[PDB]
Amino acid sequence: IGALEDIREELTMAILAPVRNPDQFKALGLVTPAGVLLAGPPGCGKTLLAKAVANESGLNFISVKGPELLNMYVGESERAVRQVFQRAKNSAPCVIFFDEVDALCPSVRVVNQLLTEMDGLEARQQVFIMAATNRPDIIDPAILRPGRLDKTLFVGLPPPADRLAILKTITKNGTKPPLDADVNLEAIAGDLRCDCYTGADLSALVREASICALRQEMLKVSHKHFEEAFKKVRSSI
Repeated sequence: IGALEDIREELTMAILAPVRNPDQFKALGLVTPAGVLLAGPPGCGKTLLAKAVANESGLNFISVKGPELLNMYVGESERAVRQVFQRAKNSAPCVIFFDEVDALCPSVRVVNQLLTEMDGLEARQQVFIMAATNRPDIIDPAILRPGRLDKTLFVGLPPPADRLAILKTITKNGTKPPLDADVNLEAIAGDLRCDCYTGADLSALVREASICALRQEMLKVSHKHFEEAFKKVRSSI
């Protein structure tokens, strides 16, 4: 275990522990932060581990792409910010992922609306931010100040436990793609060639195996597919 176990603990202490033990939580002087910052090179599985942790805890997940939110310059951007926080509150417990939070926080007012909405959040509301960047030294240190995205989590090469978690999310626990009984994800995650794997190679491993399964038909994903997929992992990471 590596980054998975860290992301797991930060969610429980902001969406499970404060609701389940309010008198104990508020007695230790604990205050839920708006979110966490995921930092590391792209393709390491920041998004997949965020979705993995939400799933296993029975939480909702709402994504936001940093460059996509520049739809209406200053305009509908702030209204979208406001809607994503609103959407998350109606579908609580929910996690609001700000993918590529950098360069969105390098408009000088959307940072204030992001800080507004983050400061506007309470533990009762059961909403947890997860932001992602490849360069934390470039983001606004305002969004990183205590109460906001105060705990930074570094995501590097996933250890064997993070790989099975990533695989249980990509395959949606062997339902999308549907896996047959001969496929043991725990054996795939612990494989020799997976020890150097990024989140992207795991993501490509499932695609390639699924592509094999769709290519043969021209439905389930077999160990044979995963075997042929390892010979085809030409992931950009």
